[PDB]
Order: sequence, then structure tokens, then C-alpha cells
Amino acid sequence: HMPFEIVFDGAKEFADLIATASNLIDEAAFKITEEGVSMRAMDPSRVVLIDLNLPESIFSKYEVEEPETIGINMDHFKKILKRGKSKDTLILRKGDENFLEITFEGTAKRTFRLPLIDVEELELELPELPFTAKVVLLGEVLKEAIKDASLVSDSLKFIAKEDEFTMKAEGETNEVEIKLTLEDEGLLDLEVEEETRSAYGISYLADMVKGIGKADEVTLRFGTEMPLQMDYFIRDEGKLTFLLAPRV
Amino acid sequence: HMPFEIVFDGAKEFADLIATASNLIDEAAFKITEEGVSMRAMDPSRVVLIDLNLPESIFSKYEVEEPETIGINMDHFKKILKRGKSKDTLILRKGDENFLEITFEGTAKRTFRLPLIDVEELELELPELPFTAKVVLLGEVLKEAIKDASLVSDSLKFIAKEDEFTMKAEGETNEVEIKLTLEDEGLLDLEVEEETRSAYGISYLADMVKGIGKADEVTLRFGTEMPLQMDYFIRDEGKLTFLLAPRV
Amino acid sequence: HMPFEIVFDGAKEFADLIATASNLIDEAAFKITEEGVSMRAMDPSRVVLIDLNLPESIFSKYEVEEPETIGINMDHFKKILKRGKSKDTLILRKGDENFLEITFEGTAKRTFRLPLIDVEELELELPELPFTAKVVLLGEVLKEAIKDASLVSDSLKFIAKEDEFTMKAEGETNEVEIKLTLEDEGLLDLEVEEETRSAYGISYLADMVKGIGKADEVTLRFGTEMPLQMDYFIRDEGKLTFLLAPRV
Repeated sequence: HMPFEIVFDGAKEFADLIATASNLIDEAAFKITEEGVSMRAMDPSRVVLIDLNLPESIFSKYEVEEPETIGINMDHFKKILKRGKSKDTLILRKGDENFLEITFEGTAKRTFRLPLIDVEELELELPELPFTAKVVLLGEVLKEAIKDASLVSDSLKFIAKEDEFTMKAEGETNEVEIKLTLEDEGLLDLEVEEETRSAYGISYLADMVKGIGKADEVTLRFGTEMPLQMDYFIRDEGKLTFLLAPRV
Repeated sequence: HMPFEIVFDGAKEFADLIATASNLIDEAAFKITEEGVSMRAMDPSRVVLIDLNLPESIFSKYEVEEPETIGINMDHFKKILKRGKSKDTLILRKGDENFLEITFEGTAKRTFRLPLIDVEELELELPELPFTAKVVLLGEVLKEAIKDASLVSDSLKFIAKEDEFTMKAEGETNEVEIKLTLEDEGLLDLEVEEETRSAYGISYLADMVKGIGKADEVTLRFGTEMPLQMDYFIRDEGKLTFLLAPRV
Repeated sequence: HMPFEIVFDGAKEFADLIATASNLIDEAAFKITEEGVSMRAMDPSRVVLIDLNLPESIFSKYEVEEPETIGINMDHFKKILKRGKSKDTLILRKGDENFLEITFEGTAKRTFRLPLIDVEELELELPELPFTAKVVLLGEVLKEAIKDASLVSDSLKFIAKEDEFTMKAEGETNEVEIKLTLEDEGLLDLEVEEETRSAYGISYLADMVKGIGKADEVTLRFGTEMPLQMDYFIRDEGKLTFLLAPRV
């Protein structure tokens, strides 16, 4: 197999990015091409599809001789990456053998070897879906709304109308409603083709947003009785996309 | 029943204030008048009386049509209020029905409904007591002294003399003494009619001071073999008062 | 027995210093002389020798009438010292009786009495050893390397050569190597008489470095199949020295 070397400036930031996907994933196949790094995986229950796209442009050095796929234990990967410091340079290197060499370069050079595994590749595509509502909002609003809703229920209803986006949860001894309009600082964009209603499991939503930053811009696309697509951008050009099955 | 709307700027600060009283209280009757909000309660053991007085002046909007009392599960109340952000506006609103509508207004509008309960009203008054000692001290000194004393004992002796205030705890394998004079930065005022000695349970004192700030000014009034009155001010005009039975 | 009074400006810093030695020690004899305070102890397994030397020069007041030794329960000592604030003045005073009076002077005067104990004095000396390698490195590199290695193994190999210092750990499903050269910011000095290799137990190393600061300069001296000497300086003139038996 052909070697590669991939270098990312800011090892802690890369660890943070991986930790977001790791919240739902135990293991994943990483497709390494000359265009960038991609990872498409499902959580163990098959409710959430994760797609992480890291173009060559976000890496300070990118040397990929031929496209290849590697399998990674995501919890082992995250344990090693968590050792990286904020100003470390991260080097991901594969030689001829079946392990990933992970180097942090900073005040010292620290090199871990991570055994590569084989990950069953389900044929996963990200199909186009007839979403009728798009919402762009601040991470902090999304994160707090999911925490708010968890105080009352295990499911969160998403309601998009022309002028307002509402997330509402109801339980026996409580009720919570989070409302956004374009007058609100938390709502950056709202495009609604038609009144759209769908509900989503809070346990999955919590794991999806756990690593998202309070100042991150999160795009939500959904439809009535349809999955929720949730994405935010990494270093402008990278993209993390979640696709979440509705609660029906 | 008549509706009301009460608005407080700084929702996290209001949550912090409630959490102080919640440390000893499971449930409480809130008396809502045109003059302000008051709450008088005892801890489950009847050792501590809590009195919280929030005048209309500390609220940015105060619309109370007729005086009424509402009962609140304090742990449920604190769980909701803990969701408020530091720059959220807090709205407490009662309509015709038997629930409190709690709204945080900031980057988004988030509305919780809290069921109102019935709280048995003991006839609680705050009687005047012939205290012989008044002490004003920095919260940090009070908080640290109670923590210091807990290393050695379950009771803390308070000793006030003309020129010095001493808090002393004694155990078998330790002893601790905290001493203040007006030369000390921690002691803001000391008024002693006569030498005054009393002891107080550390477990109650710890719960009383847990939420007090290190820079808060705490007034202590006590007497020999008499209860301890402990108060500090909220937004200059609000007042939290504890009355603690002596250890005899 | 003769009284003494020893005063240290910055009580939290003194607590931090004691906590470093306390990580391996349950009890210790402190030798109090006119020259300073010294403490030599072994951990319960006799794998680590600790030597703490605090010259009179680091104390703001130092009144020792005659040399004497006192025994101290280190966990009780650390519990009291942890109550000191960063800007507290610390007073250690012994009167005629068999207890240490520990005073924090700041916003208030707080005085603890700590019973002195008798500590069996093993005849402990710090012998000169024919070390062949000296390494000066930043605490953060040492601390992170030990944490890195603990991800893969229970022992850490130290390898010093003319131009590079390597710490390497190997396990079944992982491997880690931390490498320093004088080009690296983490390596302040490297003096190697000959190629030097030795291994050390990570559990002991972790407890030795737990309290060391990320910006502290740590000197390591070791030899092949020889103990590791690890020291760093306290207020320029104080010294904490660990001597760690090799893993053979």
C-alpha cells in the first residue's frame, strides 16, 4: 500500500473535531484521496449518519500518493489525539505497514502508533432529500435548546414557519418552547418553503451537538416526517454533516 | 386569580440568588405584592428560618394587579432557572391558570412552564431579638472560617468582644481559631454591646453561606445562647436573611 | 524543647510545594535548623527517596533557637495548608508543647494546631552516584510524556545520547516515543557522558511529577540500570529532589 503524510496545524483543534463524530461512532473508515479526507459512518443503532469532509486545503502539508481507505477505532484515535496541545503540529503518516503514525510536533516531538483496523463498509451515500425548511442558528441556541428540552422530554419537535423557527418539548410535569425569529441574534437565516414539522430524539441530538461550539454557525435542513440534516463548517472548507432519522 | 408579570435583568444572577435559599429549602410560598416579592420558609428540621425580600425596585418591569401567594417546588424552580444565561432577561408571568411561565429572553426566547403547588404556610414571623453583637464581614472570611472549622468539628463557636470577633472550633485531633479585628480587611464593622458567646451547627452554616459571594458583605447579629441572624443584600435593595437556632 | 517561628509569604505556594512531596509520602520528619528546613523520606514501598530543602533565605522571618526534628502526618499537614490563600502569610510556630501552630494571616488571622507525631528515622542519605546523563527539560514535556506513556505501558524507558533524549514506552496495542533535541524548546540542556539507557515505573513517575509546574525547569540525572534523580528548584534556593529506583 502507498504511504501518505497529512499535516494539520493545531492538534487540539483536530482532536476537538474528531471528538464530535466520535460521540456517536465507535469505528470508521477514512477515505484518503488527493482531494482530502472523508469519513462516512452510522451510529450503532443506524439512526444517525455522520459525514466528515476534510479537504486538502485545510492541511498545511498533504502528500497522498494513491487513494486508499483505512479503518480506525475511534475511541483509541480520540484518546491519542487528546494528548495533542493547542499549538502542536499534528502529523498523520502511514508507511508501508498497517498502522497510523500520529506525531505531535511542538516543544517536543511525540509519536504514537495506532493499529489500523478493518471497518465493514456499508454502502453509505448522502442522498438528496426534499427538505422544506432551512435554519441557520448559533450553536449556543441549538445546544441550550436541546438541554432545555431534556428537562421535560425525550423528544424535541422542530417547527419552521415563514417567520419563526420553534423547538418545543412537552412532558407531564413541564413544558418548554424555544422560539427564534430573524429579529433574534440566535437566528442567522431562515428559509421555509412551507410549514414544516418534525420531531427528533433528544438523546441523539445531544450527542450530535455536544462538541459544537457556542459561536459555531449550524445549518439545519429538515422536512415534515423527514430526517434532520445538521452541518457546520471546519476551517471554512471542512464540513461535518449529521443526518438524523425522525421520531415517528 | 389575577395575572402578574415580573421582569429581572440578568437571569443567571436571579438563579444564583434563588439557589442560596434553595440550599436549605425544598418548597416555599412566594408572596407577590405591589411592593415586591417575599418568601419566608423553614428548613425541614425547623432550625433555620429563611426570609428573602425582593422589592419592586430591583425588577425592570413589575406588574402585579392584586396581592397573591404561590407555592413553588424549589428544586424544580432552581433546575429551570439554572438554564438562564447571564445576559438573559428573565420573565416570570402568571396567567389565569395554575402555573408559572418562566421566560429567558436573549439570543432566543425560551419559555418553561412550572406547575404551581400548594405550600403549607406555617405562621412565620421574623421577631425582634435582643442581639448583643453585630458583625459585618467579607463573605470570603465567613465562608473560609466555616470550611476551616469543618476540618475539626461539627460546631462553630462565635465570640464577640469590644475589639475582636472570634470564630473557634475544637475537636480531638485538631483546633481552629479565626480572629478578626477592625485592623483586618475582612472585618467591615463590629458593634458589641457586651461580651457575646454562642455556638452554631457547621452543617447548617455551610448550607447558609454556600451561595454567598466572596466579596459580599455579610451582617451577623447574635447574642449569648441566642439565634444567629445572617443577612446580605441583593442589588442593594433586596435582602436574604437567615435565622439560625443556636447549638445548646 | 526550644520554640521556633518560621514565616513564608504566599501560603498557597507553600501548600503546593508540600503537596508535591505528599504525593508519595504519608509521614515525614522535618529537620529544623538555623540554616533552613529539610525533609528526607521514602515512599511506603522504598522505591522513591524524597529530599526537600528549604533554606532560611526563602522565608520572610526565620527564628530557630536550636536544631530540632519534628514528625508530621503529611496528609493532615496538607489538609490544613490547603486552606491557605495565595496572598496569606503562613506562620509555622512551635511553642513548648508538642504541636505545630499553623497561622494564615491575610484578610483574617486563622490558626490551626497540628499534633506533632514521632516518625521513625531511617538513616537516609543522598549518596553521590556515577550518573552518565543529565537532562534539563520543561515540566510540561516531562508531565505530558509520562501521561503519553501511561496510555501504552507501565514503564518508561529513558534514552540519552549525545544529541537527543528519548523517552519511549511500548505495549501490545500501542507505542509512544517522546524525543527531544537542543533544537526543541522543551530541552534546556543535555549533557551525556555516554549512551545511557534506563527504565522507570510510570506509576511512581506520575506521582513525582503531579505537582510540578508546566513552566518549571526539571533536571534529570540518570545512568544505565541506575536510579533517576529528579529535582527542581523552589524560590530559586529551595530544592525538591526525588531519587527513583530503576525498573530492572
